[PDB]
Amino acid sequence: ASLTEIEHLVQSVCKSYRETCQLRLEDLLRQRSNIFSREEVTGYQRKSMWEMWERCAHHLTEAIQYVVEFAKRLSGFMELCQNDQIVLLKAGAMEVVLVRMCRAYNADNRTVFFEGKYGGMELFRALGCSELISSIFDFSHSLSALHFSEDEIALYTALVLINAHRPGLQEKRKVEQLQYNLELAFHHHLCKTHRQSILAKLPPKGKLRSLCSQHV
Ligand SMILES: COc1ccc2c(n1)CCN(C(=O)[C@H]1C[C@@H](CC(=O)O)C1)[C@H]2C(=O)Nc1cc(F)c2c(c1)C=CC2(C)C
Repeated sequence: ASLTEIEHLVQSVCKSYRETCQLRLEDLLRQRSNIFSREEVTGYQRKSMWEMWERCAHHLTEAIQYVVEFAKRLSGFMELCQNDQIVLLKAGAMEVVLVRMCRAYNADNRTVFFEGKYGGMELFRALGCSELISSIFDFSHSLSALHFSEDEIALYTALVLINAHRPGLQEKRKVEQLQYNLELAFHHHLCKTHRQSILAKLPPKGKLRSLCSQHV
């Protein structure tokens, strides 16, 4: 792979992301002004934990399906073996969802997009786990600080998935091949866009995985 070939990979990954992002960035930002009323918030808080779990579990399952679609469209993911493809997605899909979530988070008012409008963390009071929820809001808030480009998310979340340190892989060498090219793609693009400053500020990939191991 030469350097013009790396730009095809970058473009490819950015378009796979564009297709599989579920929520359009334009739409998310326009909806920010559309925020749940105190009456509506109370409505959600009045609900059973069980109903909130079903709604949340539904919406996030859908979210995972979109990540799987993304992965399927990455160059050479489908060329991996079946066991490896599952290991990578089992370990990485939820992590990608958590990173993608920062686009739906408005740091001005500490709110997140949920069922058509923006709500604070008190929306999910019924679930009875503010530990998990504030820490999801905190993580989203810190990624908000970076003002991630769409392409930066695409490239970064591709590297979240394609990680040859996941235990269970049968073809480590094959997955390193992709990881290494994707790393070059990411680093190259950050040079092209004078955004090398963000490498020092991305969260550690240990800490991405530890907030999902606790999740479960
Ligand atoms: C990852 O990027 C994102 C970010 C937000 C959402 C999605 N994906 C998926 C779709 N989605 C929707 O609301 C759907 C649009 C559909 C049709 C409609 O009505 O427009 C309804 C969002 C969502 O699920 N919000 C959500 C869920 C959730 F579980 C939590 C939080 C927030 C914050 C704390 C927790 C409890 C973790």
